[PDB]
Amino acid sequence: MDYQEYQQFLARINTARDACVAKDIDVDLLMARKDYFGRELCKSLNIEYRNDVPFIDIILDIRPEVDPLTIDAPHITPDNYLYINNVLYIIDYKVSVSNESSVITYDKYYELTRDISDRLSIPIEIVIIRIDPVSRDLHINSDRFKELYPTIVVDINFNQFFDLKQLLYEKFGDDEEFLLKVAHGDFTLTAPWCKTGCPEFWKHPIYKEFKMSMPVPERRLFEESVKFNAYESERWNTNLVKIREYTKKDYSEHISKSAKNIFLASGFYKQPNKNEISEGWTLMVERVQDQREISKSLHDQKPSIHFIWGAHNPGNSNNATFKLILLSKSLQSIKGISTYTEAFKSLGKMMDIGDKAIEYEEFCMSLKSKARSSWKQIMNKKLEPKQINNALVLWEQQFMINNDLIDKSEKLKLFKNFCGIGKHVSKPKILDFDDANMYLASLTMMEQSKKILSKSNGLKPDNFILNEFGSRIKDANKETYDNMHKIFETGYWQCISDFSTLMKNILSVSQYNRHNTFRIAMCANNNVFAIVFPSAKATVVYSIIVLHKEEENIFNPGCLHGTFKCMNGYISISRAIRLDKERCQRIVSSPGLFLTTCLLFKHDNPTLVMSDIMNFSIYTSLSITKSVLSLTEPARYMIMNSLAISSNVKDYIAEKFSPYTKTLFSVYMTRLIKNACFDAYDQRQRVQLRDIYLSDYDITQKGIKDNRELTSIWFPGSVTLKEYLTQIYLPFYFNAKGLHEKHHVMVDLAKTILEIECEQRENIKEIWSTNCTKQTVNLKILIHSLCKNLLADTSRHNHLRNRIENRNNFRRSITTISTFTSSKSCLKIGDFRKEKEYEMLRNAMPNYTDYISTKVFDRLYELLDKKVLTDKPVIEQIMDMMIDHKKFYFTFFNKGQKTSKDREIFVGEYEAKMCMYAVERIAKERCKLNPDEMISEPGDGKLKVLEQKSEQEIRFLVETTRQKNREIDEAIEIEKLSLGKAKGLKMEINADMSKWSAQDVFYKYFWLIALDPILYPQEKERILYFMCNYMDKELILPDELLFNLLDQKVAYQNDIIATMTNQLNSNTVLIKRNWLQGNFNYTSSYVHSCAMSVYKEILKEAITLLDGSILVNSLVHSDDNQTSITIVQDKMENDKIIDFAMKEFERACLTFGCQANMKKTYVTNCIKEFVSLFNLYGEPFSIYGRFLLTSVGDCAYIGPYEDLASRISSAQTAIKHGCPPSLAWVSIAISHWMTSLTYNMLPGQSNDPIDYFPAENRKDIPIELNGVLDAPLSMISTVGLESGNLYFLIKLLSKYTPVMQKRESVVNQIAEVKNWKVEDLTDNEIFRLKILRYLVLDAEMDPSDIMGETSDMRGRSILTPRKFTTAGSLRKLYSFSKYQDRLSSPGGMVELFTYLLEKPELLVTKGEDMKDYMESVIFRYNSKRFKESLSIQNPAQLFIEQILFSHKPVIDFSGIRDKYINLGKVTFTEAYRLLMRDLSSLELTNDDIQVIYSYIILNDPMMITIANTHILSIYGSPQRRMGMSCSTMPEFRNLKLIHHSPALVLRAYSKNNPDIQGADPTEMARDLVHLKEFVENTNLEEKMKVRIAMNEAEKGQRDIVFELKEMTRFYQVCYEYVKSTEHKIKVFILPAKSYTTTDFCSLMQGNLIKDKEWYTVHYLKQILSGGHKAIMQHNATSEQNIAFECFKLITHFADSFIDSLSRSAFLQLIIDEFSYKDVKVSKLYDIIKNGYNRTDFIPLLFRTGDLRQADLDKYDAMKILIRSLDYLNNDIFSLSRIKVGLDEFATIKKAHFSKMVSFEGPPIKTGLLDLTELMKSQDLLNLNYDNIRNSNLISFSKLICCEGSDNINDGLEFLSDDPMNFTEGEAIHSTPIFNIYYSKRGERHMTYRNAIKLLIERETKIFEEAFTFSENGFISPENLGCLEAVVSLIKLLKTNEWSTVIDKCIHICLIKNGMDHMYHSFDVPKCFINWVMFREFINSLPGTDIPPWNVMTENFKKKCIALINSKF
RNA sequence: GGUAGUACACUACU
RNA sequence: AGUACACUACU
RNA sequence: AGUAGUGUA
Ligand SMILES: [Mg+2]
Ligand SMILES: [Zn+2]
Repeated sequence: MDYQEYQQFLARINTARDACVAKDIDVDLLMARKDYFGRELCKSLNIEYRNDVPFIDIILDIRPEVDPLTIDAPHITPDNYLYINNVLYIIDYKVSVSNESSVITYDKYYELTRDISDRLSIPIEIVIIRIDPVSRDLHINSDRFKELYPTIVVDINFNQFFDLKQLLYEKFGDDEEFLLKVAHGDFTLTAPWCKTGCPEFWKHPIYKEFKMSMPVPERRLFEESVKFNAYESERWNTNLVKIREYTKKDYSEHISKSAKNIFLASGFYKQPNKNEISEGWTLMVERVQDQREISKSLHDQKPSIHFIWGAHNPGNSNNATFKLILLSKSLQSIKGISTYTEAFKSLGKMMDIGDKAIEYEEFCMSLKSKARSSWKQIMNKKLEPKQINNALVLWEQQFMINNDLIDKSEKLKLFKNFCGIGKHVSKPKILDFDDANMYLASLTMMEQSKKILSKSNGLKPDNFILNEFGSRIKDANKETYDNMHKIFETGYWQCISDFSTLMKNILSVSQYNRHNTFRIAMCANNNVFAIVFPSAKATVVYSIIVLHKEEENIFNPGCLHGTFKCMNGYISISRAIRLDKERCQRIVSSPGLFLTTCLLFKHDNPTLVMSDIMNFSIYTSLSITKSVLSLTEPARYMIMNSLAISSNVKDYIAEKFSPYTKTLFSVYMTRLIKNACFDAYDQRQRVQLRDIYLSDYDITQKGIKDNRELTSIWFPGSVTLKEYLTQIYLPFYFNAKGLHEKHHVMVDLAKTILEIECEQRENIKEIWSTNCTKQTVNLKILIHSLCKNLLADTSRHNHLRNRIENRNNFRRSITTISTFTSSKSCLKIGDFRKEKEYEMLRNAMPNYTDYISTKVFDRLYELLDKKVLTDKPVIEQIMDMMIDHKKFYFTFFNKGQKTSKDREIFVGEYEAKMCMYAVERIAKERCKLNPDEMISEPGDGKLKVLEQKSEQEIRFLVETTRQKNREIDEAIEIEKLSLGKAKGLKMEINADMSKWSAQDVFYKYFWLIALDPILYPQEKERILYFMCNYMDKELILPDELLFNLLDQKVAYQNDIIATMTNQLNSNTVLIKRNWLQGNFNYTSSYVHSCAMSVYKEILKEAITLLDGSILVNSLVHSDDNQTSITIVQDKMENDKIIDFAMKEFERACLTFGCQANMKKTYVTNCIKEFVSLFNLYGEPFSIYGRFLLTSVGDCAYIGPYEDLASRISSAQTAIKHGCPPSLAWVSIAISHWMTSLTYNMLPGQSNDPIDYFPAENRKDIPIELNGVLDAPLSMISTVGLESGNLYFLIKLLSKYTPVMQKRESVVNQIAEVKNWKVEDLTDNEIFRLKILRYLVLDAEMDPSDIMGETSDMRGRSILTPRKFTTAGSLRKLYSFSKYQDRLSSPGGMVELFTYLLEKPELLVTKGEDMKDYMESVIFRYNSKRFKESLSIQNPAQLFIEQILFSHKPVIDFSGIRDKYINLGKVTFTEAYRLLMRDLSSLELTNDDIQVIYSYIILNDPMMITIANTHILSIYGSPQRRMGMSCSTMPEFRNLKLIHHSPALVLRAYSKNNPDIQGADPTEMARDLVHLKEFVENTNLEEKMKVRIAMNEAEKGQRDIVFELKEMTRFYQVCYEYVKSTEHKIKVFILPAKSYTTTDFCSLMQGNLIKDKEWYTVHYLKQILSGGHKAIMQHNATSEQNIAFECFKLITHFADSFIDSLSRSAFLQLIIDEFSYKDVKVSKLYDIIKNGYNRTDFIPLLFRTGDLRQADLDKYDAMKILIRSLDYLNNDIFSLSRIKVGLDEFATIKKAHFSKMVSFEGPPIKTGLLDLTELMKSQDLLNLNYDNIRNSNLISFSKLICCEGSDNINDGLEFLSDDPMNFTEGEAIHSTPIFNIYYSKRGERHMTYRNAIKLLIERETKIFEEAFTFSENGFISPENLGCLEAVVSLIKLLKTNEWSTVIDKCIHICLIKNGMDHMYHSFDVPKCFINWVMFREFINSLPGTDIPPWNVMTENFKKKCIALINSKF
């Protein structure tokens, strides 16, 4: 941890050049890690630190009286010992990831100490403390030791040692001897998976083709390699080395040629520019005109928004019946003649209620009351229309189509030519997007929309989002709050809210619409209506009707049918719209999308116009068509390529960009993109980089400058680069998934697949070539690279085969693998004609391969039941299937993604799944070792990897450039020399691969299989036979696609499908070279990595020819490549290098069969983009807008709480990806609004709970009771929706704890709960506490409990609606048929249930046996929810059903009442009322409050830590986020009590045998003991037994299913208790790098409070608590950390800012009276003295005496006499630094000065400076000399306490005169130009005192000339009289900080001028209490306009005038 | 020409 | 209604 | 363990 020791290790690594000493380096590194952990553990435990203390020594120490030689002490050396309570504990520190060494050392030490334990009559305990370096989880075996130490708070980081190990291994990676020397064990191969290999593989036609393709020597080499057995051979790498040596000549020749190409390359690469963009645009428009039908008519446009809107009418009433009457009258009174005017008038007559409004209301109310009285739908009773006036009414807003009221001809005209009901190869018609008239029409449309919608609403901006989240959003960003207020005031919000409400009403009324009825939908607007036409994927037909007084005052986005005159104005009818419920639901959610988009685009940008942003967002948010889809996604490639250094944007536009402009908005956005391309080319040079700050240990202040110089894209303004990237990339997420149509997408996907297959069949005939032919692989280079990479990878780890089998469950059963037991679909081949009934297709097409789709688990059940599969180890069965399954069949379906063209998705059969599983797991485990591979990297860690690569490339650039240009810089401190100096080049190739799986040479994987060392020859033969049979796979065409292709009746021109299928005579097509998408990810990625390694070699050699330095980092996921190249050379310009690098990148991709997408491949100098993730310049960046937009996404629609928890997930992910707090809060508000809208809980609505509960606002109601979340954003991110209860409890603590403990730790504050008075609690608090006590917890719980259930062990759902829903067909499931047979079997259920009781662990864990699996599969069918999931369900239909059933009795209140002490289903409102009634009778007591606190907070260490962070937080100096970084969330529960896996522990507990398969005998015993203790102390077994007994007695018969359910919850709780370290991968973008839990919490809290700036957070006490997950914590930690921080801060502050002489007196004075963090510093000093950590404060102790020479001896042991020390420190006056020897220096570690604000004490008055305020000073404590000398007199005036000082020179004497540090910045001279700033030791003239002197002189001169009221000067007697007047004035009035700072500044000026005597003699002038003339004088004050004091003097005068006027 | 089972949401500062 | 890589919810 | 959702390729 020590930085000097880190430097020492770095020097050892750098200077080392022998692999024999690198082992010494690594061993020393491991010892340093162990000793560091031991020292930190001893500090935490507060025990004296020892290492390898002799056992005889410890025996003598514990028993000095006994004579030595009484017994031979064992030679073992314990790390440390501890003797308390007559028990000796032998402690051993271990820093390992495993327990093998721990257990063997435990056994050895125990055996060797038994004899001494018996003799000396002392029990000896062997305690092994083990820490896991990668996840800091502590493991302790001795429970007695853990009893001694209840809280162990070891919080340390091992990242430094990992970095050194990585540096050593990368330096000596090329040395195979070093790898062998550091290898663990030898090369070991497990037992062969198969006993025999395929003999028919050699006869396979595919193998014959491959063999004939290869030349003869390669055929021989392939046969030898596949027939090679590593275990039999003397060396495993015998054949690998032979092949590598054979191919070395060709490999070296290829590398040398490719390197020689650098000279032949010119400087001209594919630069994007305006000419290329224009030519590409011309080619694109030509291609689009050829492929489409271009229309120049505006009347051919399609609706941009399927809606028309008009402002409301304040004069008219908003009652529903009045609106209906008004609509009927307006429809009837249409004047004029038109096509449908008579139909509209007839409809208005049909809906004419007349004057019988009361009768209509009564009829509708009676119907609704009848409907709502039943949980189920009312059946068998027919609704009969009632005639009211001329209206035949069936329901509210439902009317008959009366044949008498409408002519038949008019009715058919309307229904067919208008609504399309009863209605009934050319090119798709699209508008001309390049036509000037068409673009002018689009501009006119957008201008009209802006004009109509920019006006004010005229109504209150009050709404749910604002009311419930305005405070949070305002505190986060007042500007965001103001933007929201403006948005809600404008008319865009009213229009989109009206459209959403109206569309929800349309969806509600369309469910029960009949064929002869039409519905009327109404919204809050009294002028906007909807008429829903009859309808039967369900569709909705609606027409929007708008009433407006003035014509042309309507908002028409190309949806209007016509505007007609009526009574009292005009009526406008929109054209009929037919939409899918999926698009309708998006429209309903659209307000959230609109608000999110507007706030994202406007955030932190004053140069943008909110009107323009909303004008764009209203169209993108409501876009539900493919027209905008065709533009959003290609825009990324177009604009990003244009900004790039090298890109083929011209070819991209010409060949791929295909705008689909069916709408005027699409035309407008096409023009926007076109302009943005040229602008992006023009403005690529305005990107600038921040000044890098390098500390040589970490990088801070890195990235890209924030200057708004780039032009905005979609709307006028200026943006930063980050905002520009957001504007480029966010629009892709405006698209909607599932917009495609199955018919067309199946046709296109089949066409693409068959076209690729046909092209491969015809054109592609060569497999191996040397000239980089398309779809061809260079054989020699491939083989050589594969050999090299395989050698390196398998040399890295010696047990690769064992690791594969262990991690992939190869040795375990088939039923224990998730991918083989899932509910995903799989293909089944065979005769299934009966189930499928299709008949016509079967008869008409002979060669039809019959197939059916089934679930994976069902297929596994079938194969197990038919004995095709067994429960033997899975790998043996997999290889058996590799031989048996000769024919592979696949089918495909469309993904339905959000891109313009859908993606084909392939489904395979079970045997193919298993074979590919084996191959892919082998490839995966070899990819894990390779650093370049990125699929093996867990998700979201790729951001951290990108950051690390960028940081090391920055460091390499700086170091290499400085090292090379040292000579030139020395010569400078010449222009000709500067010309010839070396320059740095940085290159980022963000690349894409074209047709990764479609066009790939599958033969290159044969070599990967054959050259693999870890496989046996028989395994290789079987796998190669599988691959050969895979290359003969057949694609089964889908039945629906075949149906449509057979129902055409007109022959297609060139039907590729018919050609490939023999004129539709077969449904199967043979696919050979296209390994199917997604099946061979790891293998393809490995070969991609090998290709990039060859590229790296080529680049390194080529740069070697240039005598330069290069660093190449390549990241490869599957087909997405991120290659960054850093070059520092001087021979040639950068253009030649860029051209050469790009040409060789393309050539290297083509060499290995890959093909880079040059259209989508672009080169940048700074920006990295690997997988939707960006690294701007060392600084991580991500588009969190996608997570922000997914806040309104679909959910399970289970209930109000379940729905909310799903969307808070998206909010939290957005927070993790860098979303600012205000936008995160907006997303949370939108999620709450969406849920409340779904369940009709919005304010004022029926299910709104605010009235029924004692709460002022919905923040007071619990989430489970339908409140809104109220908690800090850091809490929401960390604990995740438990934050509601946590925040409520913390607020209760902060409100009711006594003042003495108010600033104590959470455990102490909870211990003080017994003193609470329950009578003082408010009604809301009482209600919430009762809810927590009785609804969340159990009545049996007692405050005396020591262990209890954690919040993760219990659910939170209370009010969940129930639905009467049919299960579905489920006919095709063989397992379901077996389950039905078993159910119909006599009593089979009792046996199956009995088996599940006998093996209860099967309920929660996977079974390890076929019988166990088959029983579980049969059992799951009992649960209704599983069957519902099995049936396909539409989320759109579920959402509408939840809306409709909101008033029906759905809540089962019996279950809720069963929760507390001791009917029919109930509605939401009645449930609220009943819950309040039930809770009224219950009582609450201090005992109950203690139970709540103990069971909610004291259980979880994470909950305790979060509560401590909230209570004890101190917020420091604000600062702008300069350089961000990634940091993963650490583990909050470090202590581990269970070692074994939870499944194994549960299996052992179900039985009583600690000895289980795969379970360590003795290790499982303690886990079983712990689990039994947990069960007994929580009384789970007793509670379950009592519950089942009571239920059995109540029912009268044994409810066996109830017993199963009880066992399920019991084992669920047991599983949650015994769950081990999950170690989730959760990374965060944070202002700084965090290493420990406290650092992470500080960074989270400081980052998630304000949008503008982030704060430094330190904690008053120690936040972390040492405890276990389910054990109560009643012990708080010590204050030693506070003492350490205090005295480190004190020593270093005194050294830095105090003169050498005054330092000791300063220390003594501050020790005597001051206090740190509410703790007296004398007490902290006593803690340090009377403690076992005194070697960290040797200089501090020396200055205060102490030492006693024991500390010096201990320090020497860590590596010196007292008098020698005293003599040596004669010249040194440093409090923090002392010299024990002539060169040895004992020092105290530094602490950040931001914590100095925690010191409180009496003033330290010396000279005129009061040092207390200096410690409290914020500006003047900075270490940099420049920053100190450049501070202001406003800050400096705080330190002035003169009381009669004459000279500032003697006043400032009490300041440090040692040299300070200053930041010197230098340029780098690289193609991306940037400056690095590094602090360096300054010379003598720059000291703290000198900086203060310069500050004083400059600022006082400025202030003097600012306040020379008289012309003579500052010292003139008249000016002095004016100063006397002003000081008397300010003394006479109330003190203000303006007055104080002005007084201090004038005082310091007078001290400089030596006017102090009169200053202290200032009094009221004799000419002056005439307040009138004081006012006259101050109003006559000649205030100057000097800029710093201009605002200051005016404010001071104004405040004085206001105060003196308020006085009178 | 005839036929076309199918119980309910919003109801608002507008 | 697929492979993989995750994350978060509910039972 | 099952189910749902989201992001990624
Ligand atoms: Mg890419
Ligand atoms: Zn003074």
